[PDB]
Amino acid sequence: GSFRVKPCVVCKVAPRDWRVKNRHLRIYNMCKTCFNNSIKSGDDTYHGHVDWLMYTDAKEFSST
Ligand SMILES: Nc1ncnc2c1ncn2[C@@H]1O[C@H](COP(=O)(O)OP(=O)(O)OP(=O)(O)O)[C@@H](O)[C@H]1O
Ligand SMILES: [Zn+2]
Repeated sequence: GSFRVKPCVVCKVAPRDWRVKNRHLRIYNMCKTCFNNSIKSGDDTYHGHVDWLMYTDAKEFSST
């Protein structure tokens, strides 16, 4: 069933919104709902996304 992926937690009912970046796939650390809420609750946390390339995977969390 599950693997090594990491789904949302604020909802635990959703994986994590995703977007497409030129040949690459962009995932988010929080779903669209919790994402907006993250702005509320999170304000400045859990803010992170993962980009997948047609060859390698990447992470872009703590950017500051
Ligand atoms: N739902 C989310 N969950 C967690 N973090 C998010 C979420 N959405 C945005 N972020 C944070 O804000 C940034 C994402 O904004 P994003 O870069 O995807 O807009 P963009 O339009 O795709 O960028 P660009 O304009 O260069 O294409 C990331 O650094 C990420 O950490
Ligand atoms: Zn969520």
